[PDB]
Amino acid sequence: MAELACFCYPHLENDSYKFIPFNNLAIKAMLTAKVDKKDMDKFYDSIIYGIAPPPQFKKRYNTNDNSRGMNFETIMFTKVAMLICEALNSLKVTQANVSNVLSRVVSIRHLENLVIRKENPQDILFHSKDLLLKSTLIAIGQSKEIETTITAEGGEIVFQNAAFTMWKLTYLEHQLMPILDQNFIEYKVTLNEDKPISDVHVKELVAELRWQYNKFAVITHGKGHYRIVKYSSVANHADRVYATFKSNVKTGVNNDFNLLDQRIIWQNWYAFTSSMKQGNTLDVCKRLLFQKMKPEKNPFKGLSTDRKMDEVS
Amino acid sequence: MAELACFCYPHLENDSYKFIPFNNLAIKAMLTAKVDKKDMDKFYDSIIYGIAPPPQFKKRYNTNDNSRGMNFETIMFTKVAMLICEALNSLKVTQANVSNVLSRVVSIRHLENLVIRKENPQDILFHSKDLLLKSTLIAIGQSKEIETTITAEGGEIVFQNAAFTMWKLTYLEHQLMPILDQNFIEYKVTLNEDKPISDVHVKELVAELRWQYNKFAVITHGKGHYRIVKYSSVANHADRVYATFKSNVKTGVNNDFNLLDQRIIWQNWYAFTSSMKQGNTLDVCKRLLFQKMKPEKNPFKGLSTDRKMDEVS
Amino acid sequence: MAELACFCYPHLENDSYKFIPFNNLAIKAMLTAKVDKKDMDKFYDSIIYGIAPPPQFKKRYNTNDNSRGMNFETIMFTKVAMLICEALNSLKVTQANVSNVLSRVVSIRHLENLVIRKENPQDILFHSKDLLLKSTLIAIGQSKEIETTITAEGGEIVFQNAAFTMWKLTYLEHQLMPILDQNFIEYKVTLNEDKPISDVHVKELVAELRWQYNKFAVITHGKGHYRIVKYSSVANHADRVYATFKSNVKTGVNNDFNLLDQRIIWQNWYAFTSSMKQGNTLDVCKRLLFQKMKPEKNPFKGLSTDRKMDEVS
Amino acid sequence: MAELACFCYPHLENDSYKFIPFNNLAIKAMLTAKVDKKDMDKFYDSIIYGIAPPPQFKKRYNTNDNSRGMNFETIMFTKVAMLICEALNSLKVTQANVSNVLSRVVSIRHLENLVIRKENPQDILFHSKDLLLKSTLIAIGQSKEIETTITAEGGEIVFQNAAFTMWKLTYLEHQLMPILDQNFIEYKVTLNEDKPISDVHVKELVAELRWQYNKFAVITHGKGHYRIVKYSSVANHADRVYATFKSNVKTGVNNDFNLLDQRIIWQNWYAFTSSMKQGNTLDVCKRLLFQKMKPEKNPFKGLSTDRKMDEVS
Amino acid sequence: MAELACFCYPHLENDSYKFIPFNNLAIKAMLTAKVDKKDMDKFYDSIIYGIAPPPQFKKRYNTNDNSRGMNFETIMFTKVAMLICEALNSLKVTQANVSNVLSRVVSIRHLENLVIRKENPQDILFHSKDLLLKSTLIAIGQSKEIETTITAEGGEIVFQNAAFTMWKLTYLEHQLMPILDQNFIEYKVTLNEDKPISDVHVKELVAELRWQYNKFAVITHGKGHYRIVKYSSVANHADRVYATFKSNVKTGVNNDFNLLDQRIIWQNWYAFTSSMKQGNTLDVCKRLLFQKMKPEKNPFKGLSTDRKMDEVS
Amino acid sequence: MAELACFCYPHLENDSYKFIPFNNLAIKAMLTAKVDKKDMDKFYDSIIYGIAPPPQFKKRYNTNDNSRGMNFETIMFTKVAMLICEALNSLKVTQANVSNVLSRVVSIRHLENLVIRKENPQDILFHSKDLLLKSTLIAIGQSKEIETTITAEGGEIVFQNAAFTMWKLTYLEHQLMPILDQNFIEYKVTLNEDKPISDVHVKELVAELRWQYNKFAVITHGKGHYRIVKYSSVANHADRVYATFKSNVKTGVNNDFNLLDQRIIWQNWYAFTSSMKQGNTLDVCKRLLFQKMKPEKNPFKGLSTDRKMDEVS
Repeated sequence: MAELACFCYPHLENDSYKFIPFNNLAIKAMLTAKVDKKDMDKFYDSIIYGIAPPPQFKKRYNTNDNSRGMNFETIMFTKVAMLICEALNSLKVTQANVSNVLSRVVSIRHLENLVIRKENPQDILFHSKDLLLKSTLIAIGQSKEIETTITAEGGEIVFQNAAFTMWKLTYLEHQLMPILDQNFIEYKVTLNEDKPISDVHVKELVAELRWQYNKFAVITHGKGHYRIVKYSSVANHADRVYATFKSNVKTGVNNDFNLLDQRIIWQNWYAFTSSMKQGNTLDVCKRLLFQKMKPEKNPFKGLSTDRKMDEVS
Repeated sequence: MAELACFCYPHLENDSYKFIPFNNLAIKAMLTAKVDKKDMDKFYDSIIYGIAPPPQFKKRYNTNDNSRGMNFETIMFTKVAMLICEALNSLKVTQANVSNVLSRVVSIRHLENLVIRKENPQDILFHSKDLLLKSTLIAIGQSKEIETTITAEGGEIVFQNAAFTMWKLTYLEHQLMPILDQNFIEYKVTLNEDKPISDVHVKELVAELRWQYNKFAVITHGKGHYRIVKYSSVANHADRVYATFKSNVKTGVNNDFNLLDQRIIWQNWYAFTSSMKQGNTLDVCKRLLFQKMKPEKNPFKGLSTDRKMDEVS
Repeated sequence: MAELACFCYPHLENDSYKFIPFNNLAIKAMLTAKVDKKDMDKFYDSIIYGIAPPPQFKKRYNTNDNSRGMNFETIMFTKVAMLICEALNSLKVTQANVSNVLSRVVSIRHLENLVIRKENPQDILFHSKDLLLKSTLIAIGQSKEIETTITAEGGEIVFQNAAFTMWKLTYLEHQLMPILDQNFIEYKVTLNEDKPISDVHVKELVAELRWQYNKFAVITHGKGHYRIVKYSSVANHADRVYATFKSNVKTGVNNDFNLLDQRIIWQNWYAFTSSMKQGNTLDVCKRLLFQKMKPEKNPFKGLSTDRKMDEVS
Repeated sequence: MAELACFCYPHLENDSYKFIPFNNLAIKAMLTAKVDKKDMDKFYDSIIYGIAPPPQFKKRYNTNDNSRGMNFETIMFTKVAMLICEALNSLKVTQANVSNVLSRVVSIRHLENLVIRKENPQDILFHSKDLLLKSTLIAIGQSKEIETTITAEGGEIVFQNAAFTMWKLTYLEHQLMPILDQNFIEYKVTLNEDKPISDVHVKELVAELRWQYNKFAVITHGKGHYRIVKYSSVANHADRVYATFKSNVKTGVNNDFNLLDQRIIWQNWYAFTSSMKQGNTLDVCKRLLFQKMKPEKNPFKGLSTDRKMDEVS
Repeated sequence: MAELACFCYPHLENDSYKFIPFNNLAIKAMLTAKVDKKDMDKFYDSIIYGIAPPPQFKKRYNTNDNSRGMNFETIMFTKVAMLICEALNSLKVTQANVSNVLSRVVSIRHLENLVIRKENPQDILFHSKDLLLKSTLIAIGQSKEIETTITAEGGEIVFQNAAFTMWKLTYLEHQLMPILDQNFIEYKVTLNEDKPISDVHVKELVAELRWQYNKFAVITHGKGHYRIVKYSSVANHADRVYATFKSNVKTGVNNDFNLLDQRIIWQNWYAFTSSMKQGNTLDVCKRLLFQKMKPEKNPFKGLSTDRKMDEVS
Repeated sequence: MAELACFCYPHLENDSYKFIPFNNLAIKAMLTAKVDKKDMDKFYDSIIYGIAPPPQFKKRYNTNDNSRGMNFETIMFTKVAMLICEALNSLKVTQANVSNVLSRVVSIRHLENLVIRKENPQDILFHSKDLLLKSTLIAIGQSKEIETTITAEGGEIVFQNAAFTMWKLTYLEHQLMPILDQNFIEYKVTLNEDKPISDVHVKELVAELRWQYNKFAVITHGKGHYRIVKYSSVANHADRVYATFKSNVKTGVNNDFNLLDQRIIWQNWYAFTSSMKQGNTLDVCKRLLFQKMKPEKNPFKGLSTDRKMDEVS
């Protein structure tokens, strides 16, 4: 969850910027360097191991006194760095742009998962370079396309339907930047196709979530996919999503928010999400998250009893 | 889940029957003995290791070709055997009785759990011999008293209320006769007191079951406690409980069946249980288990939303 | 012991059906899919890992709740799948046929053993692709040829003669679909050549079986080889073989049954086998298995004493 | 299989010989001592660890260059030594006797097995000191009584009948003096009572040996028990038993030889044994072991088929 | 220490005999084959693993009941077999010869050691194919040349001089056919050149043997090298060497015996060796081994004191 | 090899000095204390763990920067300290004496060995408190008696005779203060009795040393026992022994030097030892150690050949 400039540096060679991966030992030398305030934002030169990241990004790397960062000495760091370089290098980047592109903060977990997909012979990304790139560009925030099943970050499939695919996010097992809270459990449901979805398929997906995931809120962060988070967490996803919309106060931050099927999404989340998409203060939105309601609680009232009955037999 | 005569043999000494534990090596010799059909029901004499169980009970002991029995060579076997002997010996048994008493088929798991309770200094049974005996006599089917929290078989407490105590049955981890199916999960809820229970406490217990155990049926086997079994199993608990009632065709089998709070017990189970307690064929009862219904589904309609809401905050 | 459609799917490419192996992850996604009754018999499309087997074949794959199936996540699964594909692909299959061919239920153990033979440099199948194919086609039930030593499924050789080869079936050690009963012991004797066999060689083979395998029945399942099963099992081999003959009630099921040398085969089995090959009910046949007899017990009366005498010296 | 003087030394104290165990370190010092030919037969005095065995018995103790002896540094050595001392000390021995008693060569294995019986709470010898002594005195050759089940050396019971008990000799697992040949397998059948034995019981025992031990000769060494040795060994048991009878050329060697039930014992062994008990040269006896015969091969002709038939069902 | 026909079989192909290595599995099948006395001397045909050695050579292969043979299932067996094949194949062998050549009994240890030399990049044999062959042909007894340092079997160098090289034979650590006696210790001294050796160099070598190997006899088996065996063994080397000379009773057994420097060789061994080389009975020779003498005990009387003195300083 | 005041401190209680063991933690606190030059020779007071040794003895305890000392945190330290206290406490010590007694430098190895003897039930010291004390007082230098077999420091017996006992000093394996040089090998020969020794016994002992220990010098340090040190070490034993005699320049240092049997002791050592015992400078003595000689080299000329001959047979 760091800046792209934490994995590579721009090198205007052969008439265009080609991004290059950092050596961890170079990062390690940087971490011990005495730097002037005037250069904290510049790429560092260890002499022995090549260029290192801007000293200001110190907090992004785990050290003897920092567990809030990433494990840049792992093999995964190199992999993810290369994964990023391969993507940014296909985007003939221009001078005035390199800066912004690299300051783009992205999800390292999302990147580690794609590396896990592409290195596996069974996964489609292993064979399609084109697919791997669309997927990476989406994750690097350098693409208009929305993430779907085919280009999903990955994880374990625990439910698949003609219209959806549910993945279990394996964050606890990550090498680069793992979730440290062992109580962590999160899933996401991606659309297999953006075309219309029958009520039949929605119903199936709503049933699986009601029976196998009763203790999980069904929300979304605006992109085109559902996020299955436990209720003890929604409040924070709220703060987070709102703060991102809040950053709309920056032209170019064109933020189309897609509040998915109102029959799938959790009632309160639909509320909170719409008040926000309308222009209300965090407090107005937030309150709707806690105000108990009643309606829209029976979109497909009866799904629960059915699955249960099927089990009985 | 074998006969009491599988752990000990009667010895009319010092003017009364005192029960004695078997040595596993004696059982082992028995298992290799060539016996006459006329003696399959008699206690066996190895010469080296004392008396062994009746050769007819061969199927009750695991061997190179039997995993349906118990692990009599474990330490737990001796413990459970002693636990039984200590109980039967406090019941000055008479001749005409020894036979019946020992043929009483009992739950070995229930017995292993009590051994686990009594050997632990923190558990009340460790200190009260009287309590340990009431508990054992209940489990040995030689007592009128109903099992309650204080005298429960044991397990892990995953919920306790002013009126109830929910235990997780640790059968997978048993030494003597473990459940072999790794998919096994079962809990039971015992009453802390037999006195009246407020709607407040029932409501709490119904809420915990609806949120933390949504995929479990809330039934009972007639005694005074609830059994939290997963729906994919109720059908068999049905066959089982009915066959036991079926054995009512044997005077002395006075079978008072207690179908606990209708607001707690699963709807269908209340149905199935009552048709049986009324005198209907298995088929009549059974059918009610699968016939979807509607009412009595809202005893405390709203519990679910509440817990969820509490989580959100 | 599953259908061929459990390891691969047909792909009519480059003007003919070429069979392709499944990825286990694709099988894994299938296992979580919600499918319509109308498609249970169709090949499944995970999106990430290619085509998966027909959802109806769910029971064929071990899962958290199934030990009756196979271990498709093992390396052996891929090997066996490839082994099958290599064979079916040499059989330019036509449309109307692909269906039937793939529904052919076969012995996975037989296939795992051939993989074990072909991967070993010392074994002839390692060097002869032609031999490996004859062997595989025999095992896949897509060949008229009978299995002989040269094309045997494999195992450990515990006796070899000018005319026969006895193998110990290593089923307990299999990776894909192992026999779970640790009491399992089975051997098979294959003919090194189909030409005539002298009384000298038969006698040797009958002696070895009488001395080293006294507790084993010498039977056959109709193909051209002997099966050394322990007597506590013949009854089931009976049910099995008969049910297969029973399936003769399906033209095309041309079932020539070869009841091998009457001096080698177990007396009762010769009986039971002939009554069946004559057209009698299971019960008529079956009874002959238990009816003690006398004659044909001295084909080479004296073999026993000889071996014993040789040992004494 | 060494002299009793290899485990203890006589100490005429408190007006009678009381035998004392050796310390292994004392034995170890002895093994390095330079001794005069005149003292090779005398008890050795290390100074640090007490009395050691007569230097002539050097070959009886394993060393860096001897695996033909015993492992006197094991705990079992002390145990067996004590076991012997406890027995010899109950036999108020007189001067002229100590010498002979200690020169008595005995079976160490037989002694290690009794230690294994007496140390086990389940075994009768653990509780009866009287029984343990009868057993030990029998094994030490200082008793007229014959060894029976109750006083058997021990082992694993693999068959028990109203009249017999079959034990598997665990020699490979011994600590003191183990059989080194991993191909070793031997059993012995002891009589539970010396009273008459019905044909019913003999028949059962003969059936078990014919089915479960077809590759074993049923012989005896003259005492009152059967020895189940594999045929590849009888020849040596022959040499051995004969050489012992040969030592009859020493008054006091009163050797009553009991050639057990002629229907149980192996035909040839009955022959060989009787020729010897008659006064013939080894060669005359020996020859009968290899001369194939016919009769007395059907004592209970039919036992074999029966067991087999029982298996089939 | 088996026949060459224990590692390979002749194959007259491409107009000349080319020797081929056995597969261990083929040897394993052979070991279970029932063969006619008429074929015990013929090459065996397993069907699955190629040709196997002549069944008469059964005793040469370790099995569950033979530790006197070799470990043919090891990797070393294949290596040694190849090592032999590479050598015999450079010797365009003729029909009438193949038989004799293969019946040549050779030292497996000697062969395993050469494999150890040739596989090591530091050793000269690794680089010179010519050298490796001279060495192998010497060891296979198909060469007139005498073994010297350059072509030595190998081992650890524990002393090297301008004229000699002393090796420690690592037999205990061998994979194919290790010495089983853990008390085993043997060395050999090879000549670096066959040219004359000054008294200076002989003296050095005699000093090293007197100080560092005082407990070892300095003998020779007739070839051109010394063997440092402990005195507790000379007696057997005597029997052995004599029996070999004894086999002189077979023209073609041209046995030139080289009894090396009389100042180096042990006095008695020089005696025993010369009586033999003269034509005396074993008994005449043998006696000289035990008859204490005096002279020739001071070839370089004083060597001992010198080394000692050098140590003191 | 430290001062006695390194293991205990004097406590004049109950009217006499009773010595008490140090706690290692107290020693550890001492090692960190800042002490005045005026108190380096005084007993230290940690407050938490009792009295500690005089800070001047710092070098005697191993630390992160000292491997020249002992391992006072081991269990052996406490044992040895107690062993010393038990001995000094039986010596009702007076004021003016405590000081000198405790400053007595002694061999820690010698003490660790006695602990090893007394803790072993097989060793005589385990049973005789009187013997253990004589032994300890000898080792503590607070006794006139000479060390003999019965009171030897201990080790492994590798040779015992009617007159002597040879021990292998196990210094490498010590816990408290081990010899760090892995090349270390030393033995000592103690007299079993101080009475006269026949030429027979001396001869045996001289033979064993000449054959089994040819590379060892046979010397002595003045006490009544031989020390078998390798020649590469005598030079230092020389420096050492002389420096001790040198300390004769201190009345009370009554140093009777016993230069044992001149036929046993090494020639040069007898020389060097006598020149010293005569009053010559180190240089005069020393030179005799290197001057090669001739006579007295044949005390029992012929021993060597004999042992060798015995081996040959």
